[PDB]
Amino acid sequence: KPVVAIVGRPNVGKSTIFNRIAGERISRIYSSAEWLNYDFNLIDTGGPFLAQIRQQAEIAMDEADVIIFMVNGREGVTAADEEVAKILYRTKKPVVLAVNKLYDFYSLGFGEPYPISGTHGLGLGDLLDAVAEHFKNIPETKYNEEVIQFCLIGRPNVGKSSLVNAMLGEERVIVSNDAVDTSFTYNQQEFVIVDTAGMRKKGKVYETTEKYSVLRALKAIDRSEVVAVVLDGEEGIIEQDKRIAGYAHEAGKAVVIVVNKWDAVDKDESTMKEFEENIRDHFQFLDYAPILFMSALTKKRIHTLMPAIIKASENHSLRVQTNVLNDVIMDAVAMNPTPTHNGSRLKIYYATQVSVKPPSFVVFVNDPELMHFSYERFLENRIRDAFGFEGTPIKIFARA
Ligand SMILES: Nc1nc2c(ncn2[C@@H]2O[C@H](COP(=O)(O)OP(=O)(O)O)[C@@H](O)[C@H]2O)c(=O)[nH]1
Ligand SMILES: Nc1nc2c(ncn2[C@@H]2O[C@H](COP(=O)(O)OP(=O)(O)O)[C@@H](O)[C@H]2O)c(=O)[nH]1
Repeated sequence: KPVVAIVGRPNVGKSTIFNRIAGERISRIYSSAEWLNYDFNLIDTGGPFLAQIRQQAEIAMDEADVIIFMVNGREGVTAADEEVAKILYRTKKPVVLAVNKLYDFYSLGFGEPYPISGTHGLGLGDLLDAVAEHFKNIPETKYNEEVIQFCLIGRPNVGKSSLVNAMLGEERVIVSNDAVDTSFTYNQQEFVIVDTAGMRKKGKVYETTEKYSVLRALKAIDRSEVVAVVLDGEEGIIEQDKRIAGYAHEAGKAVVIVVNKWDAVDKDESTMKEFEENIRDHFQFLDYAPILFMSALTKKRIHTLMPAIIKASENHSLRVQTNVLNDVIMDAVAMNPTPTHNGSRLKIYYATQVSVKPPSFVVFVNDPELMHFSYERFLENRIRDAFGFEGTPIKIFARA
């Protein structure tokens, strides 16, 4: 059922690898070969120069679930490879880099390069393990790449339904027309609110436990790119809030924090700043998430919600330029000497982004053990200072 496509410039070994991993034609779509302990289909993306590559790459992006991006290890990273990379940056779908005929290979921006040969199949196992890892994550409900998917999570009666209705009643919104989701456009950009049916579960059904609701909310998070954590401004923070937000964070989702029912809070001039500080104290892992105060009832600041979801989604998807990234890391090291360890100092050689959603970075070092968590946080904050990344977690991995 999973679909795999091989993409790259001419003469990197695509046919050779394709013919090896493919079995019989289905009816172009081929099933995977007998010798493979993986079950999946292959799509042939046969079809100027840039125009022809783009044609192939876009077919893969539409029809496949995982893409193998193949380069030629004998010819190094060519300018034409860098061009294919740029096209492939346009997809959210998993891309695995295979370096055939066996760096700067990390410089392509897709993380670990998998060395292979089409002669005697060296490296194939590891490559196929890496592709197959993605299968479990393939979305059950698929939407066009352009659609931004988000969810609202929060305890019962916080105002999720009311926020959604307040949000959808805006002049900028056109509600459309899988019947669990709600589709709409906002400034003509397409959005999906994941599993609105679960919010409307009440009125048809009694809630006799929250355990299934919690688990259903986790599924909605898995399907979303942005998660709006809605808190009740009247009752304050509770443990269930921390737990579901922690899940979102660990799942690498973009997060926006929404304080609803602000109309009902007895305010002085510092009631908002105190609430904000109370949130930062209870959700110490969500420093990147903006906090929004609104009222679904009076509509106060309702108009700020969609722009915050857009911004978090943008930052979640943000791909940085490598040369700039390295300048930022060297500036960081310049201002703050690296940790030492009984005579051995951490040295940083090179940094690159390896994925998006969330933004993930690899730092090439001396030895990863000398990279302490506190220095890692420091690097993260310097990256945030230079590029923004408001609304999204980021990941930093040290490698030797
Ligand atoms: N040395 C070596 N040559 C290869 C390997 N894989 C493919 N080739 C050769 O490279 C050329 C391009 O192969 P092909 O599969 O047509 O690549 P495509 O143009 O990307 O489909 C052919 O002459 C192949 O015989 C490999 O692993 N090692
Ligand atoms: N005062 C006030 N009440 C609200 C607000 N939003 C929702 N409510 C009320 O809180 C209750 C629960 O709202 P609902 O949208 O069903 O919350 P849900 O369980 O998260 O969907 C309803 O009686 C709403 O009218 C708000 O901004 N201010």
